Amino acid sequence: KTHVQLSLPVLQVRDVLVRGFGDSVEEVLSEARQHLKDGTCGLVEVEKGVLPQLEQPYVFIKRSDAAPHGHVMVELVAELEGIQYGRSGETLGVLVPHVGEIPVAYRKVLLRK
Repeated sequence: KTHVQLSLPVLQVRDVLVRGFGDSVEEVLSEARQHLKDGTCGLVEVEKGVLPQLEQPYVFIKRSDAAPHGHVMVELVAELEGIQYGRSGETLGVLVPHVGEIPVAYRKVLLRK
């Protein structure tokens, strides 16, 4: 399928143990997509002071359209030293590996895959 319904655990930035997906734009997008498929991807909501506590390159989920079955349609955009790779809508959050951190909420998304 071109889209997959996912429910992403929303993590507090100070709980996150693995603060990024890797070392290049291509690697972080690759790893983000693998973790999304494997159910091992969390979401951190972006506010003042969050991104400097995480590792670049960043992988964002961004709203791709204006929401089937409660699931917002999203796509991935990476960022490294202020340059984004991809073009999309509003940020829903930054993706990180999930390694068993307790979430505060779930974010239902339809991921363009």
